Amino acid sequence: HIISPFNPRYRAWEMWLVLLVIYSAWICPFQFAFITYKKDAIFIIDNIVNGFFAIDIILTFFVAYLDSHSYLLVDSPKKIAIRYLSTWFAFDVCSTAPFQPLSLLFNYELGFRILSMLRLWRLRRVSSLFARLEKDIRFNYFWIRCTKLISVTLFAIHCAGCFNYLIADRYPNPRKTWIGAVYPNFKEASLWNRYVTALYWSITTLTTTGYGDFHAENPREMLFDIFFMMFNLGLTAYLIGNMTNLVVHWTSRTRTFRDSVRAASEFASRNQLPHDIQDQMLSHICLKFKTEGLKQQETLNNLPKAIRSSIANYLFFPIVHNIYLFQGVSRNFLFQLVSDIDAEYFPPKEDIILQNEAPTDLYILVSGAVDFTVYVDGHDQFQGKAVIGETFGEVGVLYYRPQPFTVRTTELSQILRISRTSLMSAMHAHADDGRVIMNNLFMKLR
Amino acid sequence: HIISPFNPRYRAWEMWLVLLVIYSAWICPFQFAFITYKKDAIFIIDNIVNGFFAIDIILTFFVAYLDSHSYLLVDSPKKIAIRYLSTWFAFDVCSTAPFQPLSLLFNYELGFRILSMLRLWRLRRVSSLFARLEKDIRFNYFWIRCTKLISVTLFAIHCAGCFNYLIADRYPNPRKTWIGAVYPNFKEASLWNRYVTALYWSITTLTTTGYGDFHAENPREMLFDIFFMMFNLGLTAYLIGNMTNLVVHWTSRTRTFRDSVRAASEFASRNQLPHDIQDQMLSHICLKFKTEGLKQQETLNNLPKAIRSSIANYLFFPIVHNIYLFQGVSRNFLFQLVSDIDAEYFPPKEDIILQNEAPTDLYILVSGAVDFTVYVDGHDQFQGKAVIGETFGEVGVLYYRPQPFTVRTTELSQILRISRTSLMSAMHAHADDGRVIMNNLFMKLR
Amino acid sequence: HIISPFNPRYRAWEMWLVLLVIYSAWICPFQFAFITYKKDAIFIIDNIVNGFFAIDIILTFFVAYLDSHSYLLVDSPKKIAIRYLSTWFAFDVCSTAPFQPLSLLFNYELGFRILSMLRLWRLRRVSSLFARLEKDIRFNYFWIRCTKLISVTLFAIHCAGCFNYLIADRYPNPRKTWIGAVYPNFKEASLWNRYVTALYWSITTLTTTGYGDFHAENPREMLFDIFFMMFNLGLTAYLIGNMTNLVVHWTSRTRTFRDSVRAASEFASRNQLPHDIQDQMLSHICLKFKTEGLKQQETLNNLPKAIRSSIANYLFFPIVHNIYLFQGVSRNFLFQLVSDIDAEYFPPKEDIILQNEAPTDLYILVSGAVDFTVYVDGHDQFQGKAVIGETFGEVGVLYYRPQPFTVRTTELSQILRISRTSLMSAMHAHADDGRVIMNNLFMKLR
Amino acid sequence: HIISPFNPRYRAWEMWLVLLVIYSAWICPFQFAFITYKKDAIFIIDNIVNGFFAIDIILTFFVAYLDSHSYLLVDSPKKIAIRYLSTWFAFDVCSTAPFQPLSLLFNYELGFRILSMLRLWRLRRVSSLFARLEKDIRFNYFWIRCTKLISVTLFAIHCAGCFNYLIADRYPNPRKTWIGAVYPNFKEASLWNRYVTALYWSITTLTTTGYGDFHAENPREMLFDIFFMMFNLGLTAYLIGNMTNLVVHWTSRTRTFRDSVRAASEFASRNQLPHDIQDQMLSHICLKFKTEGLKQQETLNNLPKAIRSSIANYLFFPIVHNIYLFQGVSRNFLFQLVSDIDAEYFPPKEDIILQNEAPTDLYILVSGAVDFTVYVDGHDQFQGKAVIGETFGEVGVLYYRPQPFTVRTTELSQILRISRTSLMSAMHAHADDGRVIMNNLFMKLR
Ligand SMILES: CCCCCCCCCCCCCC(=O)O[C@@H](COC(=O)CCCCCCCC)COP(=O)(O)O
Ligand SMILES: CCCCCCCCCCCCCC(=O)O[C@@H](COC(=O)CCCCCCCC)COP(=O)(O)O
Ligand SMILES: CCCCCCCCCCCCCC(=O)O[C@@H](COC(=O)CCCCCCCC)COP(=O)(O)O
Ligand SMILES: CCCCCCCCCCCCCC(=O)O[C@@H](COC(=O)CCCCCCCC)COP(=O)(O)O
Ligand SMILES: CC(C)CCC[C@@H](C)[C@H]1CC[C@H]2[C@@H]3CC[C@@H]4C[C@@H](O)CC[C@]4(C)[C@H]3CC[C@]12C
Ligand SMILES: CC(C)CCC[C@@H](C)[C@H]1CC[C@H]2[C@@H]3CC[C@@H]4C[C@@H](O)CC[C@]4(C)[C@H]3CC[C@]12C
Ligand SMILES: CC(C)CCC[C@@H](C)[C@H]1CC[C@H]2[C@@H]3CC[C@@H]4C[C@@H](O)CC[C@]4(C)[C@H]3CC[C@]12C
Ligand SMILES: CC(C)CCC[C@@H](C)[C@H]1CC[C@H]2[C@@H]3CC[C@@H]4C[C@@H](O)CC[C@]4(C)[C@H]3CC[C@]12C
Repeated sequence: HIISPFNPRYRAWEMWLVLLVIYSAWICPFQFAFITYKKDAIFIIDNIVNGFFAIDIILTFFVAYLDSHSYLLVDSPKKIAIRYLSTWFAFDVCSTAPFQPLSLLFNYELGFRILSMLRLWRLRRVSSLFARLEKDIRFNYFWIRCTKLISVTLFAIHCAGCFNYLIADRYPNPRKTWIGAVYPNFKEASLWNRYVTALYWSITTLTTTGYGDFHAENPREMLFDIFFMMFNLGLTAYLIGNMTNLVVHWTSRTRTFRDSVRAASEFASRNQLPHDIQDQMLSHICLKFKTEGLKQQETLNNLPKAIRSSIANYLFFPIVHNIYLFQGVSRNFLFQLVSDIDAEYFPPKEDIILQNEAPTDLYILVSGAVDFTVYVDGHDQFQGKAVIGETFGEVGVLYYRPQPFTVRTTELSQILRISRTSLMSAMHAHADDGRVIMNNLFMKLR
Repeated sequence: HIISPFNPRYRAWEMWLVLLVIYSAWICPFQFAFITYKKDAIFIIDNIVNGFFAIDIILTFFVAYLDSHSYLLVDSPKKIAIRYLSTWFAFDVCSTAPFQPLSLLFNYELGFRILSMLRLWRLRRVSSLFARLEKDIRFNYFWIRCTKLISVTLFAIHCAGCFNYLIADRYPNPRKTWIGAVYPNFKEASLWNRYVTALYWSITTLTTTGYGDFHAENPREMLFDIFFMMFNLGLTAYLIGNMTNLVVHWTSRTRTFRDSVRAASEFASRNQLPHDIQDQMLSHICLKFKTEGLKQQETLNNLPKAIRSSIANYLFFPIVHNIYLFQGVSRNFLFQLVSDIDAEYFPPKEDIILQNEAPTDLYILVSGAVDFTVYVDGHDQFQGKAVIGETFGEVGVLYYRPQPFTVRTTELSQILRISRTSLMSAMHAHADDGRVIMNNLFMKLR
Repeated sequence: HIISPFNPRYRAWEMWLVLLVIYSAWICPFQFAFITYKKDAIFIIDNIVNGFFAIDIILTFFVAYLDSHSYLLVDSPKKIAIRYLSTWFAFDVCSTAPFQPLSLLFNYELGFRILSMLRLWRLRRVSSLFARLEKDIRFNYFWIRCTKLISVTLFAIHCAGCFNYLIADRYPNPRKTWIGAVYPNFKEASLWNRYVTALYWSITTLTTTGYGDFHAENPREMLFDIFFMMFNLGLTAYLIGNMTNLVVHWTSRTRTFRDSVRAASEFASRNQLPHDIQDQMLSHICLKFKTEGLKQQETLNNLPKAIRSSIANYLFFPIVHNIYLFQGVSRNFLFQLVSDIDAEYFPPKEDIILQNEAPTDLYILVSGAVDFTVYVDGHDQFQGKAVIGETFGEVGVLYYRPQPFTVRTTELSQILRISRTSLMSAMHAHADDGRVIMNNLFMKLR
Repeated sequence: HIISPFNPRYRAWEMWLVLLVIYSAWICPFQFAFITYKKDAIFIIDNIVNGFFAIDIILTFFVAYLDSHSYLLVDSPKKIAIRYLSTWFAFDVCSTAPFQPLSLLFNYELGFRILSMLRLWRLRRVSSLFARLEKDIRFNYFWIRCTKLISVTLFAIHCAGCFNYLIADRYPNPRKTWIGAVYPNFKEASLWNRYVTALYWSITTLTTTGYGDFHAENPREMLFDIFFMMFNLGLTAYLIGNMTNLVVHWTSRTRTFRDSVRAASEFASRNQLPHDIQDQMLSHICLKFKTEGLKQQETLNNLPKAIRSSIANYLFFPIVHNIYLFQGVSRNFLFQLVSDIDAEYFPPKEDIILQNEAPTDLYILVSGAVDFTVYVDGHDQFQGKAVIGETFGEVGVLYYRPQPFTVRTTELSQILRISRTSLMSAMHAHADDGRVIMNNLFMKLR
């Protein structure tokens, strides 16, 4: 018996009202200044529009809302009328109520047009849409906000141009007005010439060009220009502020990358490192930026540490499920195993593990070739290998001994890292470490 | 015997002085240029205003202040005169002292008007108010500062317009001035036409429109325009800077939210997660933003860790006071218990606790339904439940064993979390853990 | 059989195309408005340019690209045509296709010039270059982006000026146009005068000056100015946003330094420290800023903790290799030793180690003199020394006893710091600590 | 034999050169356009200025500099000539060399004035001063940078005005120039009228007003305005960027404070806390902001942890030196004791320690009254006290028992905090804890 605020009916009703509001807001100054009122072909359409909003006044009592403290619903139509009658009812029933149609049919005009300028309270619904669409996900945020600013700027042009043409009509002596002193016969021309002339006056003093045509002579008009140029100063400052937000935010990523590269280059050229350490640092920052892992670190560390477990369970479980070491290790162990795996990504020709380094982490390959050569003991050649899926670092499992070989990449790779302390934290989950240790003993003895 | 600076008398005295300062600052250029001086109907009011400030000069010796290093008072009127006589006394006694009323009554004028332009030192009190109202809590900060800028801009318009009308009066050959070459008979017109014309000239070169009327011909006036247009360049840059602060600060929250959603969507569409993990991540960020917990985390972690204990004592003590487990647990234990409770809030249909997960935390419900179904062992159906107040996670109290069921939400909930390490930290507070363990044994055996 | 996208041939082919695109984009409005078409001396060059792009349409099928998910190559020409035929093929084959040369040779003009305005789709390659050069390392980032903005601004001036000269030619009554009412005989003048006049009109309404010459009289031209002044408002806001990024980013370092100095001075002058502690704090921040160690800390702590080991191995191994203590300590121990050394840098006259201070760290000198004097026990003189390479702090190795002397610098120095906990972490690497302890015993006994 | 770069002689020599450079840069356009050259009264002064710079060319070989990698000196005049002859020698010896005085005395002019426009290379010294004064401590940073921008803007006005007056002189037909069509007789007027007119033209198109006087008619002049208005667009954007930095940086502190208060108020009014917890949170943030402890925390935690020990040794040693507990505790213990003391500051009426709270820290008063009342057991009244210097929290030294009383402030205080873990860390420093424990036993037994 109560209409939910997420039906397909009510949302299409709102968007039909939004098109109707845009119609009313475009007509109202153009009706206020140029055209007369006694003819009725637009009077019909205005009365129909007032009928639609009078229907909406009734129908907003049947609609549920979303409360702030308790969520997802408010029903039982008490407190709905308390919400609607306190916040938005008074100005809506002032705006919806016809006054010109009663003045026309009762006895009878300028004081009745000002009562028709209250139709602009209907323009809150456009603000409610541009509040919804920023916060909705499935839209470009830097498109909606510039659309909002273009809407406000175009409406300021329109309303100011029509009000100045009004104050040019109502004044005796057509000469010494802004349009009279240039065109001496202007009331006999069409609507398109007068409307384009008013619009052209208004935009040359909004966008602060100000050629020198169409300046003011009438002192009341000379008074209107003071308030309009104050308003244009304020709005132009606001517009430059929004475009500064769009430019600062659109290019933050590339600027932060170039900061990191400048800092690495100053640190390198200060201490005079030869070539190799420079190329390692700069290529490693280039491949941190091509796979943008900084936002990955932040947004993974903002997750509630169970959804990241389901992420790693999707990504790395069939890779860890088939290794040299793990054979029969009881997948209910693997669910608690997988969730601490921290992926990584590595440049080519970066010496990963050097000879006689004290061990720190397991390096399961997921892709990419690896080339191992003797370091210090062997001047050149020798042997060293590992292929997709084939782990290494299995010396420092429990042997606690340094790595035999050198580890230099050939083509780029993706290397998982279950480190030493993570392994020793996995040690207390016993009765399945026996299978791992049997795989170690039968692995190395063969 | 010494007036405190927080009485209701002295604050109303200051605000009466602020209205008097605004009066003096509006009159002084308008008196300096347009009107004469020999008539006395405003001379009376100016002498009365000088009387009020001469009273304030005496009365500021009886008032205490707030020192910088030691707080809350300085009394004993030594060092009050040392403060007042060193900082603000000289220019105040130069501004308050009448010079035109002595020139009028002594013997007698342009050199005496410049001595009346020193009345603008009285305008420090408006700066002191706009320093107080930013730092006071009970006002909108983005309203006060724009009011300050509108005040400075309007006063610049006013003073520049009146000074240019002065330099147009004092020059012989009324033609070849800015107002003379357009209106040849301008000294015979009223005050309102000349004042609106001067104001209209001034605003078309402050807001950089510059139509082309009212340009300068007199070379001294052509010299005045150089300094005024330098000043307008500086002030327009300052105004755009302040509106850039208001726009960058007004929309930081929505922009940060949309950053987080873009980063989550790039991380999802890079690694090709199917649907479910995308919808979990995006709905969890949407419900971190509807209940803005990031500012909560920051401002709770900036608190001195006793007021947050009183906060949690108000919020969660009658909820934890009535549980399945806790029955008679001696509320002086509960005061030390409650202060480490970390609240949270959760989306619907997010799988909270999965089957055979190694346990991490207690999950006391505070609201919201919970639905538990068999995971892996059971393909569908089965049973699992918990209602408002009914805790779960009571397996991993001391049993150290994985959870039996799956835990999927149905409608959204608020779930407290006293985690495993927090429980084991609460273990050393003994002689009341016996009641908890008896409640465990009689709880599970039934 | 497939051309790689990193050959020297294909890159020079692209840059030749970029010069050809700049040629076409400069000619096309200037051809559209001023000159005729029936003559053929430029028609030849345009057909040759269309030939070059028709060659490029074929040749872009033989070129490999870089995929997003898997890197470094895509070969095997399937999916290359799927990439090229879906993204960029349609508008390229619309732009490359000649239509004016077919209109000239088939039967025959304004509707055929608009088909020649589709040559501006060729201007995507300039956007691809200005996307590459920001992300490439070996270029100044704040030079490329301002070059991009100057390019867009100059092209807007050019195209708007030529389009307004077109709409001034095509209108009957040469008077009441923008160039007709000032120059009554303008079609008989040269190209340079008309082109400079159109360019001069366009820039006085792009850069919002607007003198007052050359305003519009024709109502269709009065309509064109509305769209052009809207566009200029948008572009001027965008340009101010980019220069705000350049100014905020160019002076962040000096502003952060001056923040730190202001905060230290307020903390000093609040609590009334006499002189010495002020000069120590301020000179220490000055020598943190002359050797900018903050970016060093950040970019070293962002490194993957093996490249920083190779850095410290290059920088400090021949310094630690020759000390009082270390003599025969088996350089495979030294590789694991060096990587935890944290360098530092110190002001002169800063008291480094005071008398009877509980010990914290080893202080190996690398440069700079050190002067030690008796503290408290000795009023003045006494003795204390250490020279380049000569360590101190060797009391608190295992003696766990306070330092004997005071340590005040004379000229500035660079002092390594292997602290107490780092030494005790190095203790478990035994069978070579015996040599260190023998060097201690024979060191102190002599 | 080598002049140090920090003598009082050489710095005064540099500042005399800076005044001479400002003289040359102001004269050179004004000499280039207005005045003739054959008279000699300024020719003398120009030759003298060239003599001063020819002396400086020699004298810059005797001066030491500061190297980048090794600091504080470079002597031994090899590599000084390598620095000076590579970087700055060529353009200095081109600028210093006279060419007009040789043209005047050799045989003989426009091509020789362009050789005199190379005197503007001498203007690097003003850039070196405005690089030094930002980085020097004893100057306001937001004053120097705005002075730099005003200098560049005024010089742009000056040079552009004089160059346009040149291009107005050199053209035949004095009518159809910018100054000719308004003043038909302008070459017969003085210097002040022509100079003010050129300056007034230049500033109305720098500050984008553009009245409508003084527009261009000569096509070469119409070409000059294009480059000058491009330059003014660029410079106006740069100026707005710098004022945006000054406004964003000048009001960051108050804006951050108001952020914290808004976040605390939203967190309070969301969860509906009654009054007391709101007033505690808001008054505690107000007294974190009146004594700005956030910058204190940052800049103390950036210190090298020995200077902060000397700070706490100056601030708190004679306060801790005289307590209830500590009597004879051997001040060489006190030097290691003091350095971990963390000061704090507290609002009035904030309940500091509640009844039956598990203890956390010692609370030595340094000022401010304290009032203790019974909590829960006692409804009202009771007793509780502590005065300046009199510690409390001495229950939980080793008794590990909750506090007896409640602790509510009356007037604001400053309370040191040596916490529980800091005390237990001080426990291993024995052979003087016996005196503390004797003071405990004789303290409580009395
Ligand atoms: C041709 C006819 C077209 C008709 C269709 C157009 C009708 C759309 C109408 C939408 C209206 C809602 C837009 C809104 O809500 O107003 C923004 C605020 O506007 C300002 O800047 C006002 C600064 C004033 C300048 C100071 C005055 C100086 C004294 C919110 O911006 P926010 O900060 O994002 O919330
Ligand atoms: C019609 C009559 C109305 C009379 C009533 C109005 C009188 C009110 C008067 C209030 C005055 C106090 C306002 C203040 O203190 O001046 C702000 C600073 O102003 C600037 O921008 C000055 C930039 C100059 C531009 C460079 C010059 C270029 C060479 C502080 O701003 P802050 O940074 O927030 O401290
Ligand atoms: C004399 C002849 C010279 C011819 C040579 C010049 C041709 C070069 C041509 C390069 C073009 C690529 C440059 C680009 O891509 O367009 C930037 C975007 O431009 C804007 O600002 C457009 C704002 C519109 C204002 C709103 C309109 C208001 C309704 C990207 O900027 P981004 O943000 O960095 O990506
Ligand atoms: C009346 C006679 C007075 C004579 C005395 C004055 C002589 C002083 C002369 C000082 C000069 C050094 C100042 C400097 O170095 O130039 C700043 C940079 O200037 C710009 O903005 C240039 C933007 C160009 C706009 C693009 C052009 C668009 C195509 C550095 O600013 P920075 O970023 O802080 O380094
Ligand atoms: C002189 C002339 C330029 C005046 C134009 C000013 C407009 C910018 C004014 C006229 C009516 C105003 C609207 C009417 C009230 C609206 C409801 C409010 O919840 C949001 C702002 C809201 C949408 C206003 C925005 C600003 C408007 C559109
Ligand atoms: C050419 C014309 C536009 C000059 C107007 C400049 C004004 C903006 C000047 C005139 C007098 C100045 C005021 C007088 C001194 C005031 C005391 C000081 O503690 C705060 C600034 C303070 C309030 C000044 C602000 C700027 C004012 C109001
Ligand atoms: C009224 C007149 C000023 C219009 C000029 C507008 C120009 C600024 C428009 C005209 C053609 C447009 C270009 C054509 C399409 C181009 C491909 C796109 O991938 C990047 C933008 C891209 C390069 C456009 C940038 C903006 C241009 C250059
Ligand atoms: C059209 C007219 C407005 C041209 C004026 C442009 C000035 C802004 C140019 C003219 C000469 C230029 C100066 C000459 C070279 C100087 C050395 C360099 O290390 C710093 C910039 C440096 C100081 C330049 C700054 C910009 C100046 C002062």
